Amino acid sequence: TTIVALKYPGGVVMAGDRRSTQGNMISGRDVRKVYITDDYTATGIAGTAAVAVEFARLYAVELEHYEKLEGVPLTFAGKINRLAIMVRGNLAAAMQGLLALPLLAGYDIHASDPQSAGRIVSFDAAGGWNIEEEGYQAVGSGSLFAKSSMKKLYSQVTDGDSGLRVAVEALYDAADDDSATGGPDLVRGIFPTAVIIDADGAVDVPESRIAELARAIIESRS
Amino acid sequence: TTIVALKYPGGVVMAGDRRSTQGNMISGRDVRKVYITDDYTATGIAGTAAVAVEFARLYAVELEHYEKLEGVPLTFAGKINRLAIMVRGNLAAAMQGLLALPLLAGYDIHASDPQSAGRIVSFDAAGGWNIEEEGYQAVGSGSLFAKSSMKKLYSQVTDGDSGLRVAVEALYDAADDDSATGGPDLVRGIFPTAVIIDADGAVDVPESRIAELARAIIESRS
Amino acid sequence: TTIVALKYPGGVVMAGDRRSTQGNMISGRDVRKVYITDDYTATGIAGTAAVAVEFARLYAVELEHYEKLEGVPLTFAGKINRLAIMVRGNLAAAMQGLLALPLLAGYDIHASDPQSAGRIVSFDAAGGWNIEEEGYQAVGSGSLFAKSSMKKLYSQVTDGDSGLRVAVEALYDAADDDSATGGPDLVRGIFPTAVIIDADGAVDVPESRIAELARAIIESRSG
Amino acid sequence: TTIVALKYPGGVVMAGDRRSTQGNMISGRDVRKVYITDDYTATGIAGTAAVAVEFARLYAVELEHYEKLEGVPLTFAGKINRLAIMVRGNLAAAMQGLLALPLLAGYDIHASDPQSAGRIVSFDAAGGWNIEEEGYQAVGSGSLFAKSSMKKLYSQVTDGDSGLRVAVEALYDAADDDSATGGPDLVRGIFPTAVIIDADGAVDVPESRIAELARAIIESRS
Amino acid sequence: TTIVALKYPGGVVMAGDRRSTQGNMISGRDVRKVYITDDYTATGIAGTAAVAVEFARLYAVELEHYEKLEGVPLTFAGKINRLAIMVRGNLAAAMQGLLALPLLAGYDIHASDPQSAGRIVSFDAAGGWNIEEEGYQAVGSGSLFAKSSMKKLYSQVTDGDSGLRVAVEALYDAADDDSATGGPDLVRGIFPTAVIIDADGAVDVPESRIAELARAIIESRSG
Amino acid sequence: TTIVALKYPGGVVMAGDRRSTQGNMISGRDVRKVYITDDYTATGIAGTAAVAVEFARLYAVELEHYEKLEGVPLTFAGKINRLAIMVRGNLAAAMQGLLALPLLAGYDIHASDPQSAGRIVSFDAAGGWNIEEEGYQAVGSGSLFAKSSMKKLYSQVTDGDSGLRVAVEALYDAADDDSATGGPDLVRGIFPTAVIIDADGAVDVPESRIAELARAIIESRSG
Amino acid sequence: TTIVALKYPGGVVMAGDRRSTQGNMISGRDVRKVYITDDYTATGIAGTAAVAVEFARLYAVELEHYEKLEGVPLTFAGKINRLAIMVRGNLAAAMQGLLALPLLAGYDIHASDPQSAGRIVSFDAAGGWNIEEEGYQAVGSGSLFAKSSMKKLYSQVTDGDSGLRVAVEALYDAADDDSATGGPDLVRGIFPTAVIIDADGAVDVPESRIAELARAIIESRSG
Ligand SMILES: Cc1cc(C(=O)N[C@@H](CC(=O)N2CCC[C@@H]2c2ccccc2)C(=O)N[C@@H](C)C(=O)NCc2ccc(F)cc2F)no1
Ligand SMILES: Cc1cc(C(=O)N[C@@H](CC(=O)N2CCC[C@@H]2c2ccccc2)C(=O)N[C@@H](C)C(=O)NCc2ccc(F)cc2F)no1
Ligand SMILES: Cc1cc(C(=O)N[C@@H](CC(=O)N2CCC[C@@H]2c2ccccc2)C(=O)N[C@@H](C)C(=O)NCc2ccc(F)cc2F)no1
Ligand SMILES: Cc1cc(C(=O)N[C@@H](CC(=O)N2CCC[C@@H]2c2ccccc2)C(=O)N[C@@H](C)C(=O)NCc2ccc(F)cc2F)no1
Ligand SMILES: Cc1cc(C(=O)N[C@@H](CC(=O)N2CCC[C@@H]2c2ccccc2)C(=O)N[C@@H](C)C(=O)NCc2ccc(F)cc2F)no1
Ligand SMILES: Cc1cc(C(=O)N[C@@H](CC(=O)N2CCC[C@@H]2c2ccccc2)C(=O)N[C@@H](C)C(=O)NCc2ccc(F)cc2F)no1
Ligand SMILES: Cc1cc(C(=O)N[C@@H](CC(=O)N2CCC[C@@H]2c2ccccc2)C(=O)N[C@@H](C)C(=O)NCc2ccc(F)cc2F)no1
Repeated sequence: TTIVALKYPGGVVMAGDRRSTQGNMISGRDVRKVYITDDYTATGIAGTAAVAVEFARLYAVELEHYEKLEGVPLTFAGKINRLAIMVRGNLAAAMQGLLALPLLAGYDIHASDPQSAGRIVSFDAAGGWNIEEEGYQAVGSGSLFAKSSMKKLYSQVTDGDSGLRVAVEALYDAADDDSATGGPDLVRGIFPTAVIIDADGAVDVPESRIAELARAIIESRS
Repeated sequence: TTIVALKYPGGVVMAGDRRSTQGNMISGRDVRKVYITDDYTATGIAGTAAVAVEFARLYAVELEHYEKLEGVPLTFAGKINRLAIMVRGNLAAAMQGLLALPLLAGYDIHASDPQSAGRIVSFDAAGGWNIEEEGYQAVGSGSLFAKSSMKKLYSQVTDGDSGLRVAVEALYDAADDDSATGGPDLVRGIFPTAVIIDADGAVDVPESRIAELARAIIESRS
Repeated sequence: TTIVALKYPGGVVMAGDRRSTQGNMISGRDVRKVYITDDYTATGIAGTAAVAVEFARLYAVELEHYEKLEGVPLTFAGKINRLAIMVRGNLAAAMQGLLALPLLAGYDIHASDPQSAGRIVSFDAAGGWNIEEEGYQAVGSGSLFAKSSMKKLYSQVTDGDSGLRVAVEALYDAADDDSATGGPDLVRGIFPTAVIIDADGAVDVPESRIAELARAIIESRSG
Repeated sequence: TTIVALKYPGGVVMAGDRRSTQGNMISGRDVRKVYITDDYTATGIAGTAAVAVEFARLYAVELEHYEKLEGVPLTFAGKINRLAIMVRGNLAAAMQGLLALPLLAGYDIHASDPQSAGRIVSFDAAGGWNIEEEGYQAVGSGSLFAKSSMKKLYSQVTDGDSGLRVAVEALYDAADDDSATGGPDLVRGIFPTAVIIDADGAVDVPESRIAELARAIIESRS
Repeated sequence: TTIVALKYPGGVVMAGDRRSTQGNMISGRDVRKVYITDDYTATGIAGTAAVAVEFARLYAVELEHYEKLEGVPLTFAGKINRLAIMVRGNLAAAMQGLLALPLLAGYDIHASDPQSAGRIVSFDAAGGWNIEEEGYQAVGSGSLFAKSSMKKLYSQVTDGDSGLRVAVEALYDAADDDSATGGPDLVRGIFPTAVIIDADGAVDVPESRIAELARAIIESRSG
Repeated sequence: TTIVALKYPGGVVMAGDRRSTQGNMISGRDVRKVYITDDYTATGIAGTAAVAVEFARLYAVELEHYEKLEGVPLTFAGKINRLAIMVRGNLAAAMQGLLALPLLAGYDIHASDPQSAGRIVSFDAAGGWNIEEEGYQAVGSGSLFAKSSMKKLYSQVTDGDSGLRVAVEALYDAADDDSATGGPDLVRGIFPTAVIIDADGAVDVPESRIAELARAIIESRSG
Repeated sequence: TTIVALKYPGGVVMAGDRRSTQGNMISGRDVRKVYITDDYTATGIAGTAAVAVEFARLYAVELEHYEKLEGVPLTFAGKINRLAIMVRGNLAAAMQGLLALPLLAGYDIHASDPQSAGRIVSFDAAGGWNIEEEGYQAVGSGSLFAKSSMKKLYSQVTDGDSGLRVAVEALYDAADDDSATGGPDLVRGIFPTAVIIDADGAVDVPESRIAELARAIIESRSG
């Protein structure tokens, strides 16, 4: 797997590949790893599939639960803390092979500067969290290739569309070097998934635009 | 890795993919896994790369050594036996992680019926060898996918071209279901390799013909 | 074992072999591995016989339990989640050898398009689930053979007859390459079991129809 | 450690960092890890220092040895083979923690096309060897970062000088993300070492040029 | 990691590096390891990032919890005891790999001599605690280089400014000899953090001040 | 560590070194290992620092807790038994490396002959206690050097001053032959600590007196 | 153990402590760990005493053997290589607990200018070797403290005499922080041993000069 998240002026973007493996064997081609966990938050998990899906579902439920009980959504800090506590809860099973690392991306409606209200948070198997203050981050077996690619491409990010394009390119490179990360499949028409978040909330990026960006990248490297 | 071999009327064809992994990481994209070990025999190996290459080189040198010392090539049974012995000798190292299994294709100039003078021989880690009588065979992490593909496609083989087609398509299904087997790279222009052997000997199938076949398959499945 | 399931226009079909082994020894020849778990869903399980039987029985009981307590049947998603939870619960035992993997085929009466209301769902030992969007799937020791077979035959599936044919042939290829999957036994008259599900519910396939299909496949492979 | 090597029109360049560690403790600041192993080849090793130095010294002795015994140097293929044999010979010790991997950069005086006479060969612990066709390569605890950096920077290589700059930058990104690879030390004035090889032979790149390049990179990233 | 702390006439200073690692890979560049845990104390922690952050957070919360429950803050000895107990509770996890050792700096308002009211306390994995009576201490993978450095520099501490400088130079030596401690980053403008505590309380040292001291130290080492 | 305790006419003296180590590394130069546990008893502990300090503190709290609850202090036998029970209760952790052995010195106000009212009780890891009838005892890694020294020097004890001297010399020999026991540090003016108990209770011995005794021993061995 | 060596303008100096241990027990007070292995080189070994002494003896014999056989002494690089090969050869015993690590200090009579002909080479258990270009190095249980001490004191090295002072003070700091390295023993009159090498060869430093320096260092730390 590879999940990528990067900040652009006024919002944030997260993308994920579609591949699922059992050792060397390909067990899935269209798995959706990026979830809209609330109006201003998207979560993307890598690792054991059962644990990842459970993480996304339970997490979303917990946030909305607090929102309905208290009539107000948690602060972003509280969201980070809840996610980390959940990851720490699974540490023993993670030692037994059921490991799942999430990557958090959101838009903080209470931050001071609305242009820099975008947020990207990494986690580790111990439940330690770190807010990324350098614009992008990745997680999964291709996360280093995606981070080194974004390190070079990030200067092209000036708005939503350029940020989305750099995210899809970083997923392209991750898949280029990591056999556990699926690239674009032109035969079947399956492309990475994406969520973008700004002042109006978190929305699913349409498949078509991601496909145009992918084909452009492909034709550019030929 | 996936290596395939199949018999067509009056000849045999062997083809292999180009991928090399270190776990999940792609360590090579243009590897050659099918070596012409002599004028009438080709060998394709799956497993530890350092071991497979040594297998091919040493095997070729042994067959030619016998030829030059005794003025005549080994009978096909002799070639089989020497390869089996070489594999058996590597069993200890193979248990300690350095495993490599070969597949042998050949054209027996001493067969009665030149129509079925093709030969396909498969091997196991303990030196066991079996002459395949059902037409085709495969070795490597994708070999089950490729064999089950050739089970459905083999009835279409009536000559070298259809055999090459079924071979490339079998490698395609392999890459499709196994991340350790590489599919055709249309961006970089890299395709599987193929050796074809008939009465005029063993010869390397040129890249452009395999590329044509691969593009046909890709266009058909869209 | 091999269980296969596949979608066809307006329905789903699932079939399973009849073999039971203790290592190399054959301990059963007529096992029923595919169960009608409710009016619109079948479950086929591969693994330790005892755990597979218990799974099917407890699962059917659970769905009907909810239905009677609440007056309405669970959504298909609910059914998935429930089977996955039950598999997750058995993980510790699975680590010690009491392993069972199910496969779920069903018709969703609440789907928008009635012709694509078929559903195929696969699971792993950790309770992960995936809704299969390529129309066919399989589980058990023969599942790779059966899947690579259906990968070539699936273009022939245009109705329930064709889908049943493809499914029986996939079980045949599985039995052909995997010794823990039993092929048709013409001497004893024992053939794989199968269920078909569509808008009118889920029905067992009479043994004689599977017999006809098995004889067709055999004679085809013969000449 | 990180060792990089890339091809440019008419030659090859190799560069390595200067860091030696004992776990977390920095035990070395000016280690030379890239050696001119003969008039047309340089080797750079990562891993256990004792083994690395042993490899460089002994390998050089073996090449020159053959040359004096036989009046002519080994073919590049022979050099590759000898280095792979050495590495395989160290495999048991490597299994016991005495691991060391070489990277080979050469210029083949017997190549047909003088522009594409550059050679880069990577190795694994089993003695497997692979000639790199895609232009660059690296080895060591930072090789992944350096390779992903060169993936984006390689299109700037048009002569020896731009290739050297790209190499030094790749080492810079390695040091950036990998604590076992040392960056430029402006306080002590210690910089990566580099060897450059073309038709006129292999020569050490003078430290001053690497200092200039490193400072250009540093200023650029400020 | 390297956390240092030292006493000067009238107060105490504590400073920490910014690096985060996962084996050899650098995973963090701006990590805050030194926290103001109450108006007159600062805890810095080395070890597993998760455990460290939870230690600082829970410790601060506990101190304020006592303060608000009983109307008065804990005695410094009480604070030491609470932190020691927290460290001891984590011992099993620590042996399992989730190790975290704190270092505690403080200014005791209830001490006899305000000029010597500064306090430095070090801890071990079993929860043992020692009040340092030689003026400086350090925790982490570069703590020994830091302490040996402060042994030679400490006679230059006569006030808060000299103390801050010596602390930053000790972290400099630590990063100089420890790949796991991060030295000043002049390209990104990231420097160690520091807290200073006197009778007016505990304040964060502004980044610009640490940057000035770092630049001065680096110029010194260059010439 | 080395703690020593010896009886003199009408009282008892206990003294301990000041060193703390982690393997070979010195982690403490001024550690106090001899605690006044009540007006008529001092305890000195060897082993893991955190356990030693916890023992001393908890034991004092227990003795005073009883004294306040029942209006009267425990008899000396009672104090022995509580210390022994505390030690036994730690035997599992001691098995896993949290090992700490105390050494008790006291003055039994209820004894008939005030000349022999001094008491010295040694313990082992399983809770065993033994009242020492021969007048001196020691505990720790230097304990054998200290006991063999006092075997030769004890006949010179006729009052508190000679007893104190012999205790300091015992510790001096211990430090001389045991690296985990700290000799006197004349560069820093740190010397072993001593508690003395007679009918007027237990008091800390001023550092000055121990210092003069130490210097007298050092010169007496310089020539 | 702690061995130090540093370059001074015109030569090199090596100094070694005198302690021997068996666990915490001090087994030796007068060990000589720094050997004149030939006219221009000294070797100081840390580790198992039998292995270290064997190393010094056999290495000296080997050098002189070559010298008498070929009429000319080995190049300094050759000396390095022979020592490294010896260490590498003992690696297996070293892993069974018979570990010994040498430090080599020499004067290369073939260097261009004689003011920088000093050489300091360190080694590891695998036979790796490194010519130190920063002026100083130490090996042993106290080498970290000694190195971080010389890091600060090395600017004071301007000739052989100041070199010896800094070497002895590095050893003093090592003994201050490491119980396995022995400090100066003023009662018994035992001090570290030292060799100095210049163009006139290698010479043992007379005990009286080492004692002078030691007393100066002590009377400086104390006041
Ligand atoms: C224990 C244990 C582990 C596994 C295992 O490896 N299970 C695989 C998954 C798998 O084979 N099956 C088959 C049936 C359903 C389940 C699936 C669920 C969802 C999607 C695709 C498949 C896995 O977890 N593989 C890992 C390596 C993986 O590919 N993870 C990708 C992933 C990331 C995030 C996410 F939300 C979902 C994902 F699948 N099985 O038992
Ligand atoms: C022990 C040990 C094993 C390995 C290891 O995993 N070594 C990898 C190979 C690898 O990373 N490198 C990098 C430098 C050279 C070597 C390479 C050689 C030839 C071609 C491409 C690369 C492997 O053996 N991977 C296996 C799983 C593989 O991919 N094998 C494919 C293969 C089959 C036949 C053949 F002839 C060549 C092949 F690469 N390393 O140490
Ligand atoms: C522990 C342990 C496991 C076993 C074991 O391997 N027990 C065998 C089964 C077996 O020998 N006997 C004999 C009498 C009853 C029992 C049976 C039950 C039901 C049906 C046919 C037989 C098994 O579990 N074999 C596995 C490998 C198998 O063949 N499983 C096929 C299967 C799948 C699903 C299902 F519902 C029923 C099945 F038999 N014994 O102890
Ligand atoms: C067994 C065993 C292993 C080690 C060990 O970790 N030994 C370290 C090296 C080390 O501490 N010392 C100190 C004295 C000489 C030796 C050194 C050699 C050469 C240069 C600088 C120092 C190592 O090998 N570390 C590895 C991880 C390393 O840093 N490798 C970088 C490197 C690559 C190629 C090369 F030629 C030289 C190198 F140092 N020691 O015993
Ligand atoms: C089990 C297990 C261990 C680890 C692990 O090694 N986790 C690393 C930390 C890490 O890679 N990540 C990535 C995202 C979150 C987490 C992070 C949190 C906060 C700040 C920066 C990062 C660690 O713990 N490394 C240790 C060795 C370390 O670097 N410790 C320095 C440190 C000290 C105090 C402190 F408060 C925070 C620190 F990072 N993960 O699972
Ligand atoms: C598990 C585990 C063990 C240790 C460990 O060995 N911890 C050391 C002590 C140590 O390094 N530190 C560092 C700061 C706090 C703590 C300290 C506490 C109190 C006084 C001085 C230091 C120890 O216990 N060493 C033992 C071998 C020792 O020297 N014990 C002497 C001693 C006896 C009685 C007593 F009351 C205090 C003592 F220090 N740590 O985690
Ligand atoms: C196995 C095994 C190990 C040991 C062991 O611990 N052997 C001790 C040495 C020891 O107790 N004795 C007593 C009589 C002779 C022998 C001695 C030799 C020479 C000088 C002084 C004593 C050691 O090796 N201790 C180590 C930890 C040590 O202290 N090493 C310091 C040292 C370095 C270099 C050198 F040349 C001599 C030294 F003593 N014995 O068997």
